[PDB]
Amino acid sequence: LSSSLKTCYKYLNQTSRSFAAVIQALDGEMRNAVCIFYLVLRALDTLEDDMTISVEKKVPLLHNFHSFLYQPDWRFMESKEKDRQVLEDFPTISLEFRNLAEKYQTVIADICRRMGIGMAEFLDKHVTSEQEWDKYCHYVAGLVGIGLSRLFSASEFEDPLVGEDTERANSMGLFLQKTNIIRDYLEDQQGGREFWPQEVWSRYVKKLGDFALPENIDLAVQCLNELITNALHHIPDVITYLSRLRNQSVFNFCAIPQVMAIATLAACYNNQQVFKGAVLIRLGQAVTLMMDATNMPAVKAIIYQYMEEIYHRIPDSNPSSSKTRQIISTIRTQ
Amino acid sequence: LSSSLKTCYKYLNQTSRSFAAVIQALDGEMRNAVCIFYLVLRALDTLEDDMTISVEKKVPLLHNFHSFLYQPDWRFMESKEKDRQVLEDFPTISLEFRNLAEKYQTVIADICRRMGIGMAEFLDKHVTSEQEWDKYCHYVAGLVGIGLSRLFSASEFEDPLVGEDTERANSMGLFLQKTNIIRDYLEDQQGGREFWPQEVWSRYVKKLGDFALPENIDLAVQCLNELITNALHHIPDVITYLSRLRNQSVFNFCAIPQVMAIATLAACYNNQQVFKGAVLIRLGQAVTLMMDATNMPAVKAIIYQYMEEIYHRIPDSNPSSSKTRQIISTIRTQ
Amino acid sequence: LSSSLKTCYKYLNQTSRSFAAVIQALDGEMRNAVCIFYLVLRALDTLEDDMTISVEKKVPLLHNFHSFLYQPDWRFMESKEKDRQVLEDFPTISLEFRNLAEKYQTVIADICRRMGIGMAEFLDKHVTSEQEWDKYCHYVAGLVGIGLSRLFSASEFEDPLVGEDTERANSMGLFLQKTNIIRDYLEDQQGGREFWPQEVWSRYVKKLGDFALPENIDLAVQCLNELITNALHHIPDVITYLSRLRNQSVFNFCAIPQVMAIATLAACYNNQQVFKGAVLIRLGQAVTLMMDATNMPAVKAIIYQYMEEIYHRIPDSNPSSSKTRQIISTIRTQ
Amino acid sequence: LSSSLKTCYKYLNQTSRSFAAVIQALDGEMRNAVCIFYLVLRALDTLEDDMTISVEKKVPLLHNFHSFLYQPDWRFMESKEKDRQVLEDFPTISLEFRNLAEKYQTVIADICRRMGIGMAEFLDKHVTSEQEWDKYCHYVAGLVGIGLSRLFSASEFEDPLVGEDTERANSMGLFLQKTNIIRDYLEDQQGGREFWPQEVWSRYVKKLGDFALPENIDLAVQCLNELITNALHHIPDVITYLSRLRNQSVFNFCAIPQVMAIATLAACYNNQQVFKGAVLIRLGQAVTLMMDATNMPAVKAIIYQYMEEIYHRIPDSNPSSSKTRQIISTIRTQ
Amino acid sequence: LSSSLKTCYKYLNQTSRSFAAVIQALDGEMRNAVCIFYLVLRALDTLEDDMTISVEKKVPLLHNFHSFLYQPDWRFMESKEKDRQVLEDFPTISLEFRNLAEKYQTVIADICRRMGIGMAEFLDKHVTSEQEWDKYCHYVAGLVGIGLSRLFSASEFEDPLVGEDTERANSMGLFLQKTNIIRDYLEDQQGGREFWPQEVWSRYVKKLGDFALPENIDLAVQCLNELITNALHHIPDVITYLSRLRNQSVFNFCAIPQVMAIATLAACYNNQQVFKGAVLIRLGQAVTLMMDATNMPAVKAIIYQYMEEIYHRIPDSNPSSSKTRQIISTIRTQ
Amino acid sequence: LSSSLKTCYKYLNQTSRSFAAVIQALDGEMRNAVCIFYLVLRALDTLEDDMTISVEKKVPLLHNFHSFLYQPDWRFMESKEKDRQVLEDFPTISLEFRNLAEKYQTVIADICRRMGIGMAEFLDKHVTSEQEWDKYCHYVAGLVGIGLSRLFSASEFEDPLVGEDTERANSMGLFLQKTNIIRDYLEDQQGGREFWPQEVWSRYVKKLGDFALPENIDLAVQCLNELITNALHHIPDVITYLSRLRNQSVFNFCAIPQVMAIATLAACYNNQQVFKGAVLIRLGQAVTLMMDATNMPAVKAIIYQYMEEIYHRIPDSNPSSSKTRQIISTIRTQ
Ligand SMILES: CCCCCCCCCCCCCCC[n+]1ccn(CC(P(=O)([O-])O)P(=O)(O)O)c1
Repeated sequence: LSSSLKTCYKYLNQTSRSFAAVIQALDGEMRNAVCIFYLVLRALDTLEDDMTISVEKKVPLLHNFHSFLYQPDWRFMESKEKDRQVLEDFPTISLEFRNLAEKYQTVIADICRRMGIGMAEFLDKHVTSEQEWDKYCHYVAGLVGIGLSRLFSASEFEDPLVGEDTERANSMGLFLQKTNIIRDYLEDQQGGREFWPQEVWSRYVKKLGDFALPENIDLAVQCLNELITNALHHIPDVITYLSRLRNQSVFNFCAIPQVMAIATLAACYNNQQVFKGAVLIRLGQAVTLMMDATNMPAVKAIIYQYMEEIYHRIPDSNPSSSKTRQIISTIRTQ
Repeated sequence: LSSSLKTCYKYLNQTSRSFAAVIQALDGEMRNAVCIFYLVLRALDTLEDDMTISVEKKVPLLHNFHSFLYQPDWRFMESKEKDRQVLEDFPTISLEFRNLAEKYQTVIADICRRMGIGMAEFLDKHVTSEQEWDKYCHYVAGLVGIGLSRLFSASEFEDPLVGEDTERANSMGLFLQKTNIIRDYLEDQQGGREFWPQEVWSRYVKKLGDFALPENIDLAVQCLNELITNALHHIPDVITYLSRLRNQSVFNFCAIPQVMAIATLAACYNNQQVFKGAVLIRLGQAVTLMMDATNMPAVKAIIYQYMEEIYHRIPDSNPSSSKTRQIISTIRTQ
Repeated sequence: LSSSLKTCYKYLNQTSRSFAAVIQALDGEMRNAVCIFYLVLRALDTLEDDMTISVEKKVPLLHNFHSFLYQPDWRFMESKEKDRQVLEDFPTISLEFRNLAEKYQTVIADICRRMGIGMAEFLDKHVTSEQEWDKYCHYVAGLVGIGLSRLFSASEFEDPLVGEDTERANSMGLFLQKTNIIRDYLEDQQGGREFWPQEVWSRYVKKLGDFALPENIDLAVQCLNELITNALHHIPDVITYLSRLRNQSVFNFCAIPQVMAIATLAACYNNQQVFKGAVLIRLGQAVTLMMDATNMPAVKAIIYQYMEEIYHRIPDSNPSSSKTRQIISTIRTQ
Repeated sequence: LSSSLKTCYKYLNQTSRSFAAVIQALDGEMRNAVCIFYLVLRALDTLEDDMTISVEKKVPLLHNFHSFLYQPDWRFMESKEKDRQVLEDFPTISLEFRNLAEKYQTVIADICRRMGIGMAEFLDKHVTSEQEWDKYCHYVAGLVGIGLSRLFSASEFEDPLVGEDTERANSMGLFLQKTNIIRDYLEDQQGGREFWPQEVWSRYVKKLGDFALPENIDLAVQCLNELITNALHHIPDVITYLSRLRNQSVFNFCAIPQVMAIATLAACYNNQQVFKGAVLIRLGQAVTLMMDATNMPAVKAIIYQYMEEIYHRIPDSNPSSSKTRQIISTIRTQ
Repeated sequence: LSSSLKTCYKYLNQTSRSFAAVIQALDGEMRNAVCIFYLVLRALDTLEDDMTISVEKKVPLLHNFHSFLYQPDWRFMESKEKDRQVLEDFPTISLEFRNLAEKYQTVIADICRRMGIGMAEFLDKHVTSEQEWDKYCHYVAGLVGIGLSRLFSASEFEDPLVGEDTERANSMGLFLQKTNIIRDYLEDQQGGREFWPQEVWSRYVKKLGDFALPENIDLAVQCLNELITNALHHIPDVITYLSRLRNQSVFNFCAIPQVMAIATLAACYNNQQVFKGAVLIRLGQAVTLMMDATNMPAVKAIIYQYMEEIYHRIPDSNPSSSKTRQIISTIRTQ
Repeated sequence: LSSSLKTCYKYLNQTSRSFAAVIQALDGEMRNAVCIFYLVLRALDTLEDDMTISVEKKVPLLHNFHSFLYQPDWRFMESKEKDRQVLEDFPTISLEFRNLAEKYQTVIADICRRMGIGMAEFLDKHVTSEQEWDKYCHYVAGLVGIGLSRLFSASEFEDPLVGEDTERANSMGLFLQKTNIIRDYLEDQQGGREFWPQEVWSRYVKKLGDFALPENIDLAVQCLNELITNALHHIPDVITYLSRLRNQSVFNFCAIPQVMAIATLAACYNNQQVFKGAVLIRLGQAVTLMMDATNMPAVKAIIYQYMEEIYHRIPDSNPSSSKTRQIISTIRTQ
């Protein structure tokens, strides 16, 4: 019941409007491990996002972030971002980090190290090919899924096979990040950041920003549907990853965010609203409301319902119509 | 791998308004077995329903349908029903049927044979007695529950007792079938098919179509309550059946349809809209919304809530009022 | 089987709108045991409630109620309350009480005895201190939690610890009761009933009724918030209690009311609507929408989420602001 | 049940003294899949062994054997080997192969195609280098390990990783094959078959048959120990492979053979009786006789005790003594 | 620790040749329940066995044995059997029986009653048709299986489905009983007791005692193999019954005896020794003596192995050979 | 990987005839922790036993042994014992010890400290009372069980209760040490050492060494039986301890030696061989022959059968006859 740990859960709730609850619901040692992992990841992400920090100053910070975890007094006072508090009071967070069992520390520091290098690499450039999209998503989210999987296994609450399957753990992260990148197009435009793959949107317009102009709305939706179709390809891996889980607290923690991401894609599919503001992630059909997302068979059913939601709205004229039906067919059939 | 299996799942979603998701969520071997079972039954159902097929031409098709499963090139191209695609492209479906392990084919083929016999038997006669209504329901639904039960046991996902207790399995089908027949009175009136037992409505009117007349509305609702009261007698068997299930995916699959059926009966009870149009399923109490139908105790609770919802709505002036309380009381006291 | 037992379940459904279904869903012997316990408490409640019964007659009735359970012919025919049926036909209920395994009777009678004495003590007084608030809530709710817990442990469907930790079981009762009391301020005002602790509301207004006056709305809300903060202190115990349960039917029974209570407090916090009418229970958002209260990890998540709903609304000007943050912060870190 | 499948199990029992029982004990789908896989591999092996078949007829037979699985009428009547029954009645076996799920079919056919290629390649030569020894074992045993692993994963009874980690699957086969080869030195000599690596035995004598001549025993045993030391290098992979298994029926199936092999290498190590007759696989040690190979920890314990048994009888004078100690040191230290 | 209970365990060990250990290994309350259930059955059987008792005197005893359990001072002193101590000191046994939970007492008392009735029924008549052989075994062993099954369920260490499946529990018993009878032809000979079905042996010789004559050895062995073939038909039910079990202590208790029975039938098939004195229980193979009978897959492999020992030694010239192969084939393929 | 860690396991295998394999099969960090713990204990043991070390020089070594763990270059070169290279190359061991986590280091050092003190104490005296026999066993074995139990709990592979209940953990050690002391009477004697309690043997002979004399064989066996009977009293604690373990690798590690000790007692009971040569463990029985020692119920069964092996061999005239029967009865009854 330390004051520093108290402060960490206070920061967790300040920064994680929607993950805090499921994290705090994790069994035993996973609870603190994941909470701290989230805080350090949040601090690292804040550094990356801060555009008042020059690239030459930022690179060292991203590269060396993992080592600060072991520097009791290290902190950063120049952030202007909204979640700067975890940076300004990082010693409180790093202290609890050093309080975690060594097995968790090793995993957390390793992920931070690798993520730092990955974030620095993409600072100067924009994502070009879809292969580079996967790479960038791997760095900022896939590594998180891998790190979490190792924490689950290290804790013994999940089978060691969970932490060992880096491929599907990576896909878990890729699906959430691609979804968020899809949904946040407009929010990111006004932020001066570009995440949509250039080799994909350049086939529709000259400037990614063009998707924001009312006269390019049809071309925007086509590209939107193409990127969503791309993201849906990770669902098989997601289902496979979730099917392996055996601990209920872990299952809830992993399954819920994925289903919310799926609901989000279904809501954004062929939706002009994506380019005019926030998308109305609305209700589902009477089968989704007779079963929640806390057991695998139910999670599958919920996922399939969302898939038919997209399937039924696929325009024949859409350049990606066949591939969209294809991946959904694959998900349905398995 | 199989592009034909994908087509089958495509058909499953085109023909199943709400079962596709839970069927696709079934564990291992049961997934394909139930998908294909559903499809052949749909094709058979389509033949029965087609009124452009004279009775003389139709009987041999119903009788030999179970054998067509082994005729690679067999198909039917003269149907005008909306699900005619499963008949026209039946070879794709029967191919996947022949790919199922033989122990599943045996079960499916047997139900198809027995169902053909029964459907043919009822082509030239309406349903008269209540015992005849059970007879018909057994033929088109009861056997499906028995078939599914034998598949569950043969797959070893459920206890051998599940497939052996043909009575409880039959009841699962009877409950759903009667519920739909009750609900679709009006829709069947325009289609020109009568399912409500003659011995029951013949005491309220001279022509089953009379309930359509807004002047006999009160007489209609009375008959409605009597049949609903009839259906409620299957519930104790449904509870017994569901309480023996141990596989979560099977449980979700079996429970949800039963719960949806019960909600429907509650919505239709002493409801006049049944004869004027679409009956809107009304939400449940605060407790039911707190739980989904995925664990036995929760399913019991949801079922009891729907019972009490019908109970405090029983008019003393209803000729069945006494019988309704009786069965509902028997359901409550176990 | 017996007509008296069904009569009991008929009464349960008439007098127990909120617990009937979950009680009937309980495993084995707990079913009848809790059904009867609820019926006898219902009768006791009805007597205490009935204002046409003189204090002279009521005191002896409350003190000796537990003994009526042993007198085969005892009944009361002078109640003017809606649920009087349980008093007039008490013989039927007492008969079933005597048919319960002796161990269950020991618990029900002991609770009725102590509850009667507690209710009699509060006939000629309102609630003064917060200490008297706990005392009162223990008499009408805490003891119920303790009795139920002892029944669970007696049935062996739960471990002995459940029935042994009376403090935690008591806390389950206090949380629900304080929540209802906070919620029903206005209704209880239009009923001449006072439950808000005078030692608390007197620090805001001269009379409790004043809170119903528009010019006092601000003081009323401050008081509302202080009491709510008081209620939140029982949450650690609620969590400890629920986390020890192992039976699904018992878990559904215990968890749902708690979640609904937390939701209520979340919706009532800093809400002026409490003093103008009945407050609309806000809906859970994001994670809470994808999970039901049927497994412990999910319930924790639901609870933590509603806690943040309150935390996000705490205005710095509120006099209890710091205390509200503190207890919540404690709930999060445990 | 089908008569052909019953016939397949009849052949399984005829051709597999040991494996038959553990194969029949495999859960669900793996039962028939492994039974059929074993039989076709038996038929292929029977053709590869038949020396009466002119290589002008043999190579195409081994190369195309995989294609015969799809030819209903194919069979081979010109064999005099003892298991010629599976060749003469191949249609019965291939029929059942075509009855297995497609996902198993592709695995079996693919392995048979590749094994066929490899067997034909080694028909005109003996093993030269140790690298050719691994290649040879890969073709006749390694591929079987890889095939079964793909069947285990496809059945979902084992993790996706079991099927993917082909290196480990390969090692399972290499270890059993090398073991049998080392142990069957004489039987091969009194048969005209040369399997021991040439580049290895040549450094000891001029002709492999020389190890049979009593005056070369000192060199024979020396060569024996080198080969054994070579095989021990697979044990680390065997432990890793076995450690991933989670299905008891599969574990029994996979573990038992490995333990018997390891025990064999223990009995043959530095034992000149290998060149005189048949070696007697004694019994476990004080501890090995207290545990069976049905759980991973026990299997590890058993493996270690055998390793230590070899470590003890290691001559300081033996040329491979240093290596033999190194490999064992690595195995016992993880 | 009760001294009467200690005495009961002293008797259990005295009256139990091979199963006292596994009974004492049973978890929790099953421990004493089964120990006492075995002692009372022991007494009940010792009564029927005693010939110094008249038929008209024995009948009432057997009929009321179940009632003696509730008569503290009841005891039989005129018996001169091997285990007469359980009769002379029955009060000690009944006392402990009366200390068992009522749920266990009901089961045990019920079985004794039904058993007593059945036993008396065969006091004057022999075993004629196999139909009657099953009726007999059902009374003296079959019912014991049902009893044990209900105790497992009542204790809750095993799923209620275990006690529910009376048919496979009955088979468990018939298999052991038929086995022992087959094995004890000689002992039952020097006792004047005939158990082999009349219709079966009479069809070989006119005097069932003939088989004790060297001149009818071949006539004998034939009848032997025929009866053994008869018993083998129970293996599918034994396998199915054992497969349902989930408790380890229950599994060891149920499986060990079944395996020993199978090993006995194996040793007795086509064996003259059966008519010359007790038979030896030969060795098995490594792929079993490397795994105890403590996990279902291992039990299956062990069973399948014994099935082969029978099959390999079936004489073409035996009148039942085809049927023997038939049932073994069915066991192998299922 | 670690050269020093490999050398460590090399010594573990040289100095541990019966623990190396089960130790190397321990999960996660228990593997190295236990390895090191066993190595340091072996070193401490090698010092106590070396008689080339004057008592005045031994006490300091024993008392400060625990401190040598933190002295990188401490070692011993004057030992003449066989396991002496664990002291000469002790820094290698101390190095790995310091590589372990603190929680593990804390435990080992604590036990090494407490053990050194105890050993030092019995350097001049011999065991007099049975009470001193326990104390002695406590210092050389009981503490080992406690240390190991605390290591299991710290690693968290087992619950806290394992390390807390020092009593049961102590018994585990006493049963093993007493069993070894009983078994090794002779070589201990031919080595000039005395461990049998004088208050027990002095009732039989004038000098413990007299049991080596042929003429005292009968008296030696009587004493042997009295000591064995004493050891048997720890069996209840052994079963309790084992029945609380939850990790398979931990269970195997703990159960195998105990079952080995029990078998040893059963073989030494009333056996003159104990005073002449070596006692060959006459294996278990045919019921426990189908059971290994890797699951609790089987372990119980194996233990109960060995108890009966002893029970049936108890001589009526043996002075401890009653005591032996008494404790065996207690074990049967629980
Ligand atoms: C086993 C499943 C694992 C899924 C892992 C998905 C990882 C997705 C990237 C997470 C990177 C760590 C957090 C970096 C800071 N960050 C940015 C956004 N967020 C999410 C927060 P938000 O943007 O909404 O303020 P919230 O939705 O949790 O409240 C957190």
